[PDB]
Amino acid sequence: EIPKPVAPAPDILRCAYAELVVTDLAKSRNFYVDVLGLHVSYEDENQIYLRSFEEFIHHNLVLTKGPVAALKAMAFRVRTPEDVDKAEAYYQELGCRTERRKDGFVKGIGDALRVEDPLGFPYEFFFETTHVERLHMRYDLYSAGELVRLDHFNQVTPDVPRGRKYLEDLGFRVTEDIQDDEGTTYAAWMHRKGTVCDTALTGGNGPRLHHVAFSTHEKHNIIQICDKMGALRISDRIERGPGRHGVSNAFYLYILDPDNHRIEIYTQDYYTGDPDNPTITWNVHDNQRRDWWGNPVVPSWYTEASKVLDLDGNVQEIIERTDDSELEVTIGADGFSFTRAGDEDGSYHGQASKGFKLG
Amino acid sequence: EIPKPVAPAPDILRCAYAELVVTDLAKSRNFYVDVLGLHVSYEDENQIYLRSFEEFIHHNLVLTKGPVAALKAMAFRVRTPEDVDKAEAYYQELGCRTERRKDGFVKGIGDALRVEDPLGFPYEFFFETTHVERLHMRYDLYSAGELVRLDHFNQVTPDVPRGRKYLEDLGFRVTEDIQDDEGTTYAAWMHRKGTVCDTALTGGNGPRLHHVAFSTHEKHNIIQICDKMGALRISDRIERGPGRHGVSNAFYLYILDPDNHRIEIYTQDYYTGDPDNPTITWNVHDNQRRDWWGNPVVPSWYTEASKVLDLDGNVQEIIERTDDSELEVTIGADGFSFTRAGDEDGSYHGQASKGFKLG
Amino acid sequence: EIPKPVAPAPDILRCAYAELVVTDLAKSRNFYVDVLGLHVSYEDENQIYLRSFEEFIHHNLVLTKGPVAALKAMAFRVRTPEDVDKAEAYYQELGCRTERRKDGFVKGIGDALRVEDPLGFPYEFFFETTHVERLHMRYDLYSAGELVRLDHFNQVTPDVPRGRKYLEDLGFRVTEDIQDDEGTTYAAWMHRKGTVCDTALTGGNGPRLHHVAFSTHEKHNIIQICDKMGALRISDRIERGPGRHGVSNAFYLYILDPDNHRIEIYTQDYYTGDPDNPTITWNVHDNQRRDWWGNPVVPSWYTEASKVLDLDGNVQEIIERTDDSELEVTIGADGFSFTRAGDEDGSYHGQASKG
Amino acid sequence: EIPKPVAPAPDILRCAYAELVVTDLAKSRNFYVDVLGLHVSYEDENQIYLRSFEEFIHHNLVLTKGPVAALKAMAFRVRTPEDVDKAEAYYQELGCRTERRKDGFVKGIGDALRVEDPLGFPYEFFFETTHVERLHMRYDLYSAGELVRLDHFNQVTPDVPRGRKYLEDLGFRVTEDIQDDEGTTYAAWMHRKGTVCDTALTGGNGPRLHHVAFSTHEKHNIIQICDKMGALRISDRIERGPGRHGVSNAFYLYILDPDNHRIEIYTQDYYTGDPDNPTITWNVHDNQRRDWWGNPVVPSWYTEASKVLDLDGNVQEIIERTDDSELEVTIGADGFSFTRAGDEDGSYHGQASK
Ligand SMILES: [Ca+2]
Ligand SMILES: [Cl-]
Ligand SMILES: [Cl-]
Ligand SMILES: [Cl-]
Ligand SMILES: [Cl-]
Ligand SMILES: [Fe+2]
Ligand SMILES: [Fe+2]
Ligand SMILES: [Fe+2]
Ligand SMILES: [Fe+2]
Repeated sequence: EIPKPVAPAPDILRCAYAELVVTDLAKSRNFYVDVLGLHVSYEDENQIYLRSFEEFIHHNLVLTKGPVAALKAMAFRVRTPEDVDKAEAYYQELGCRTERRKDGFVKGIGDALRVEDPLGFPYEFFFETTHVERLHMRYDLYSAGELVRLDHFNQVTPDVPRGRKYLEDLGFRVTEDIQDDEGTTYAAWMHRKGTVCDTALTGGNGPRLHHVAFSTHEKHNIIQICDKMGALRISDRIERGPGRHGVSNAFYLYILDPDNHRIEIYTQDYYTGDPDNPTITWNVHDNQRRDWWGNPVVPSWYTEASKVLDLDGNVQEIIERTDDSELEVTIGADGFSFTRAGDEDGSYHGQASKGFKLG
Repeated sequence: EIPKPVAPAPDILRCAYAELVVTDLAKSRNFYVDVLGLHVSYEDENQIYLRSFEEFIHHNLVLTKGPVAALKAMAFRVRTPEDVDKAEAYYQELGCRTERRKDGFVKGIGDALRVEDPLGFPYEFFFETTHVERLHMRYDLYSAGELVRLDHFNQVTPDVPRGRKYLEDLGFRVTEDIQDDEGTTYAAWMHRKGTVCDTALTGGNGPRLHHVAFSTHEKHNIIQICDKMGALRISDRIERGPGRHGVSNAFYLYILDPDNHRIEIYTQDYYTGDPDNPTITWNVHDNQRRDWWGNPVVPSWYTEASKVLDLDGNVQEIIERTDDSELEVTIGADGFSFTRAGDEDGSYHGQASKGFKLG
Repeated sequence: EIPKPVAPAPDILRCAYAELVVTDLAKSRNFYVDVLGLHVSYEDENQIYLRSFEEFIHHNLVLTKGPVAALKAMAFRVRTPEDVDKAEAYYQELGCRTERRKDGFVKGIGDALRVEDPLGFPYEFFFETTHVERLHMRYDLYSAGELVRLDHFNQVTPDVPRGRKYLEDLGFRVTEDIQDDEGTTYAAWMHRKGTVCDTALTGGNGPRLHHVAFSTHEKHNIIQICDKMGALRISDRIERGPGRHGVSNAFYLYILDPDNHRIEIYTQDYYTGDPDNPTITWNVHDNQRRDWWGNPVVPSWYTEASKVLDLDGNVQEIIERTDDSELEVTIGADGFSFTRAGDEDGSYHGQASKG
Repeated sequence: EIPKPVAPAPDILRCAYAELVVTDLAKSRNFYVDVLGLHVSYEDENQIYLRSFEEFIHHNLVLTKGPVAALKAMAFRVRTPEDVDKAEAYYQELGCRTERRKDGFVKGIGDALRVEDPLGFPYEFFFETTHVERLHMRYDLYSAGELVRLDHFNQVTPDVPRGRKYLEDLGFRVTEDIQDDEGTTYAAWMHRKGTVCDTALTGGNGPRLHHVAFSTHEKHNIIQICDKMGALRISDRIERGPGRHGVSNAFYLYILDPDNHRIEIYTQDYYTGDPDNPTITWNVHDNQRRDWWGNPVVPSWYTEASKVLDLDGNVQEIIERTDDSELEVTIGADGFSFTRAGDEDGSYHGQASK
């Protein structure tokens, strides 16, 4: 269990960017720029720096060429320069490996701290960043599938309560979670910026990065991403969706980049900024908790996720989840889910909803 | 093969309404009025007459209480009173049983002809109908999920080419179809009114009624239907979707009424009214043909459909399809689909797409 | 009155394309292709052939460079090759000038008949056309403002009843109109393809072309055209809208091309294909008849319209409307409009709505 | 100037509700419930309490029957119970009239402070509120025009700089404003919750309440409100729009309730939560600043606004703006605007646009 430091937590504003390692920079560029329409802030033979339509900081995504595709850093902006020092003192008191660079780890970020956090995740904290042209009224550039904001990260970790307590001490507040009647926690969402989440924990073998999520303005923007992927004859890279989430109430889609990094496209969750924001707990067997329309969750969504790196750029070793598996207890041969609690009609036993079993 | 009559075909305008027999009238009313928001033109203890938002004829759907749920009639409006005479002559020459009622079979329809057509389907032809208030600008009534039009029927019949030729002689033109490279036709869509279809043929055991389709204005209206079904905790009645079709290019959803009658909600197909409108043929193994995004087609979609009645009100005997089954050749044990023709990557062998197998 | 021929009317399917004369081919290209996202079927130094996202015929719009900006032809497609024969006999019986070309007037159209119709408009009738790739599922090309179909034309003509009867004899059915309680007709809409219109008559000095209309799938696609025009700092080419029409019930926008040819963007009208489709009549003083939300109609919308050419490429002389003017009776100095019939509250006297 | 108190500012979360006095409660209920679809949290013969689709606090709007239509209180939720004490000490130091009710002024609110603020506006600060069913997934109730969140207030005040500095001291940050080259400020928008605003200042005679704004999910929801008003033959109560704002980038509509209280419907502004969020200044003569599509702003939008009440429930006397008028410099007889700066083509002189 992770103790609460005596040192004050840094004041975290929001998720700000991820740095993903990618194996073929040109094919990743085709996906993020040509298919998804993200905006280039800088690029060279080694890296592509990308931002969403409404962003003013330098980037939301950095694609770094390297030998092994993986999450290199998930970065949170903090409220003041001094909060970077606070983060350093906090993680040092946790006994975590830290690395400070006064001039940043990536272009367009200044003074920055990277840490191997207690769950094995590479986090960055920074304040200083190079401001760029905010493209939010550049409707001459606007795509039918325009990605407007970075919304959140989602992390796979074997012990959700242990992770949750740690993120609570860091100032994140839980908005929604998924549990069962026998006291197991399968997932939790938690926030700083007043949306449903900034980062989220998914119970599973880890550390691994489940996804990075971008917003659109409207639902039709997400439908267009699907339609465009069908036109490009890359519908096999649509993993799951589109749907309505139970948890978050957002309209969603999950797609896969060329190195199998999962991207969620997301819109229209709700305000969580009040400090007594009501938490919402879903039962793991509730077949409307993940897709509100009861569509089945593809098993890859539960099993696959990206490697993460340590601060030397080596892959973090995986620790196996010992708590019950969400896949197994819902859609596996011994699983079940319901539409109405207590009702056998519209319940599924040993298979997924809507007439499928696991492939 | 069904011979082309010497008598001229009636001039058919469009699909106009269906009469469905339902077992529990109040339950069916709850589905079509309270859930789906159709507008009541008349009701009593035995029948409910319903219309869409933009209709000016009396009704698009009649629900009739009876002991065995079934399609009782699928009704087409014809251009002139004299076309009802033409229909009668045409079907008599085809050797079909016909019944003519000067004052209609249902309220709000006048002179009408019902026939047992050569595929065993109960068709009605009429011109005369009581006009009602067209609600197309009654935005004080407009629901977030509003059904604006009746769009089409879809019929299950064992021999698609045989039915297709008959419908072409009756003046329907095929807009799209699904075939393989071995001479088999699995489905065809055909129209009079200048949309992708007024009726359609789906290969399988029949006669059965696959579905009735209603349109919305926008994609978000279909999303709202799903969202409402979730809120009402009847997401188990969402069979398939929502999705983008390959065939038709429409956004779509399939739901199931209380007697398992299938209803499609549909929007934004394209204009077919030119007489040389290009006919689109999709290969049965193309995994974007039914769902453009590659989502799997649930097996119930292929296997389940509604009984149809003869003119005496008895269920028509089902004739088994002997041609290859779309289910079997795509998602069955010896099935195959592709995302990209000739590419093994994104292809599926003996299972469905997106990680699923047949339950 | 224009007499009804003995000769059978051609079977007309739909409005199919317009040929517009433009003065600067590059500026017009920039409008129609870069701003509006229409798709190029063919172009050379003299002409650009454009189509909408869902079209399979060769084009919906031909831009032709010339000295005087004008409508050169409004073309309708007919059901069969023999319908072009029918059209020719029909207009000859009306004593109209016709010209027939077995290989088309423009690329991608085969046997075609052009006429100076009894209202002074250049109609084309054709069947044969070169099929192209239908781009209806090319979502890799789809724009946030995508124009998906050609929907209709709208014509300015001084005597609407006279024009109406002629179009009815040709097989068009009136769907909606605007009249007053004094026997005047101000506008009418009429159709072949089963939407609210294929062509429409606006009462005014004419012959002039009021607009050409293109459809989008959704209302947000029209919003995006406005948003883009703001970003391009060309919001002054937004004439009117966006709005909901009373007449047609469609969501709409009117914008102006570089030669002031007016383009409507339109979506979500209703099905008119039944032969007893109920005709809807609006009173001219009903302030919800043109914009359902009661937004005022700018005077330029009533006064400005494009010249049309005769078959020699010369401008048609404009004949003055003597019937009452829609502008004058609604928003002129002695104009009137109401929100609720018989209610003084929400009525406007001698001025337009909303202040 | 309004001096900065030494006492700490209350930590304000967001705009939370407005209490509007209405003269005919049944007519007002018809507008807010039957036309606009707000959800009833409580009602009796004297008041109706209403909330938006995604709200969990007791209400976002209280309609109170009374003799004179006016804003009675604009209420902000604060972060903790002790922030109500800080608010009291803060306004007391400012020299303002205050009133504290430990059991609230309206149902469903607990310990609350109302103040006559330095600009003459009745502000309320509270933490405690009765939680209700959050209806955010009640799609069985969802209307085609659904109002999903209370978004902000907009105040008319004569001296925008004076009010801006006061609100900045209270922790609001300016996100956008409208100025001219001669140094006049005509309006400013400022936030606590990380949208473009929680309250906004419009230059004019005041104190008056310009509008209260509610959000929808999508732009079609706003279109529907207009369409419904047409069907109900009350299109005369659509004042301005629908449009795209320059300021805020939001899609918008303005409508008038039965007492002429102005309601904005609003969607899809942008994130402002970072402390160095770039502030955007528009020139008053830019015809895309208010409606991005260059549609003209009707004069009523500039000249009409709601009375506000003092703590005794009497109407606050109005102080006339002495700075230049946005109406006069853009659409009045000596006014002008441009589409492109420096370009006479697309410019308007002594008239509005279009
Ligand atoms: Ca084969
Ligand atoms: Cl999920
Ligand atoms: Cl399908
Ligand atoms: Cl109009
Ligand atoms: Cl504004
Ligand atoms: Fe997520
Ligand atoms: Fe269908
Ligand atoms: Fe038009
Ligand atoms: Fe506002």
